[PDB]
This record gives sequence, C-alpha cells and structure tokens, in this order.
Amino acid sequence: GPESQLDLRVQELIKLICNVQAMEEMMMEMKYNTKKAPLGKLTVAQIKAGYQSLKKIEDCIRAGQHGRALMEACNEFYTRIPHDFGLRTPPLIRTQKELSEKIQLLEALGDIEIAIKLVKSERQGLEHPLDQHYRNLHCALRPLDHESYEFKVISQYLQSTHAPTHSDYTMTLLDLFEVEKDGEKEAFREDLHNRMLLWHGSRMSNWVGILSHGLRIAPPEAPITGYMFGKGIYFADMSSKSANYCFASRLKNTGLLLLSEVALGQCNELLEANPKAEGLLQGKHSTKGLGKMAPSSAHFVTLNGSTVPLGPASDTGILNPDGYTLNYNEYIVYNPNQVRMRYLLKVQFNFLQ
Ligand SMILES: O=C(c1cc(Cc2n[nH]c(=O)c3ccccc23)ccc1F)N1CCn2nc(C(F)(F)F)nc2C1
Repeated sequence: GPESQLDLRVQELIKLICNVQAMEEMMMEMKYNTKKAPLGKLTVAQIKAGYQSLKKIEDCIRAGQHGRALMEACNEFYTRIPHDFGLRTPPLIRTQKELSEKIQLLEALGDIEIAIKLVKSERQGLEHPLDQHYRNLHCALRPLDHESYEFKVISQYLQSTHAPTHSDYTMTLLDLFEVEKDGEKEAFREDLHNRMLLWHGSRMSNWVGILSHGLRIAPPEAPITGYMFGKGIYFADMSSKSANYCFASRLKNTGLLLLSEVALGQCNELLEANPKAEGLLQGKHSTKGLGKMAPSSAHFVTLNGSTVPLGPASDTGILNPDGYTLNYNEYIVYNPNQVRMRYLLKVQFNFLQ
C-alpha cells in the first residue's frame, strides 16, 4: 500500500544490495549449490562447520599430507558446504589461493545469511518494503549531490589513486552516499593518531552484512594462513586495489566501494606477508603492508578529521630483496573500533576488452 519515503537514489541502492536473486547468481559462479543448500535456509552453524573443515585442510597442507588425508578433509568441506560441479571431479585445496577462495566463499555465505534474515524480517505492511529493509540496516545512508563538494573530492580520490597496473578497467562514480552506522562513532578510537580515509572493496553480496553488522573479525575456527596479515580488517590507499575485491564483470559492471575512517595509530610496517602479524604488534595498533607505489603526501587533504591520501601515486622506493614485494600498500586493523564507515560509492566499471 504505502509509498516509499526514501530518496530515490537510496531506493535504488537498497534494491541493488538486497537482491537475493543476484546473490544466488554470485554464489553459483563460485561453484556453490543454491537449491541443495538454499541461501534461504543458511545458518551460522553450517558456516562455522565450513570454517572447521577448512582448518583440517590447512592442517594437511601444513603437514604436506596431499594424499588421502587431504582428499577426505576437502570432501568434508564439500559435504558441509555443498558445491555443484556437475560432472567435474571436486578438486583438492592445496595452495594459499585455493584456500583464500574458500574463505571468500564462506564470508559471502555469512553476509548472505545476514541479508536473507533481514529481507525475510517481519514484513510489517505499514511501510514500503524498501523502507523496512533500510530501517533494518541500522545504518544511515544519505545521497550526496553530484555538485556537492564531497563528490568532487572523492571522485578525485577514486580517479587519482587508480593503480596503473589495473589497466583492465576504468571507474565512473554514479552515486555517493554518506554512511552513519549506528554505534560506530561511539565505539571509535578517537584517541589514536594517523587516522586515514581508506578503501574497502567487497562482492555485491556482502554490503547488507557489511552495512548492518560492520566489517567483522574473521572467526577463530578459520585457518590463519587464509589471511596474509592475520585476522583483521583490510584496507588500501589505492582505489583499484580495493575495487578488484568487488569482483565486477563486463556483464555485472556495477559495484560498491567503501571509504572508512581508519584509526591506524602506530603501524607495524611489513614487507612480506605473515599470517601471524597480529602477535608481532606489541602495543602498535595496525599492520601496514608496504608497496612500491603509494599516494604522495603533498596532495593529502582532510575530511571530517581524516587524511584523504589523494594522488597522484608515486614510487615509495620500497623493494623486498628476498621475496615478493607488494605493488601497493595494504592496511590491517584488528578491532572494529578502529573503523568508522563514512562513504559508499556506486561505481561503474568500464572494461577495456
Ligand atoms: O577485511 C577483511 C579481509 C579482506 C581481504 C581482501 C580485501 N578485500 N578488500 C579490500 O579492499 C582489500 C584491500 C587490501 C587487502 C585486502 C583486501 C582479505 C582478508 C581480510 F581479512 N575482512 C574483514 C571483513 N570480514 N568479515 C569476515 C567474516 F568472515 F567474519 F565475516 N572476514 C572478514 C575479513
């Protein structure tokens, strides 16, 4: 009956992130089974078991047990987390990247279970359904105007920090929302210095969970080696580096990027990955993974109290002698109270070919 009371741009955002059918299609692309394991009846416990099975696998990988041991651990994961490979013979997880794949799958399942719950919630017919979904986020989203000063600056942040080795696409900013998640400013470590406005990209299936529950710490059951710098919340200062984690396609060229205030405090700087980076803090507040190019310094503005690392980017003269060197920086915090969500960008990806 009742007409939406939401701004239209917010109505389109809600419609886009609460699209269960699109999640269904995103999981199907990660080789998952949407009917045998219907997202409508996902539970935390199915996902917890998921993590547990990935831990057994990590154990085999750490022991070099790539025979029967690993074969059975992978089958238990594929049983608790139903996959649909049709005729293909379900493959072994042995590499870090294969492992990382599964973790990203469980994170999306977790955020999809949050989303499903919310969209099925009550169904009070006093308010438009968009309106209900938006209240249930407990997260304010305010459409800023194309002319607005904020749009100007974030546009420049997005374009100015597009990395040159991500030449497979450009990005156009369609819309910009101010985010105010209930409780985040109250929780936030305003005491800590070195507060930066940084990027976070995720699959389109995770935004309801991200906006409703915040960026979360990975559960204890998950394998530590899933995480290059441990179980924390990961941000970049380069737009495209985050944007790659949106997993946008030529057919699905619309994604979302997040800007958050991040209370870095004192960074523990690392050159190479280390899943156990969190124990190496010793009083420091964050991990910084160090890359070859990063925004300058001289272009850094500020915005409601956070330093926006605008570009152009520049060589940092960083290089790792004995192993891999990250192309771009990477920042990890190990507590949600070091994150305050600020903006949500609606972004068109324009793929070269
Ligand atoms: O931030 C992360 C996280 C993200 C990535 C990939 C990634 N993505 N995007 C970016 O821009 C980005 C920028 C730099 C580096 C990497 C990234 C790799 C590991 C991570 F730990 N997490 C917090 C949210 N979260 N929630 C859960 C759960 F499962 F509990 F629900 N697990 C997590 C994990």
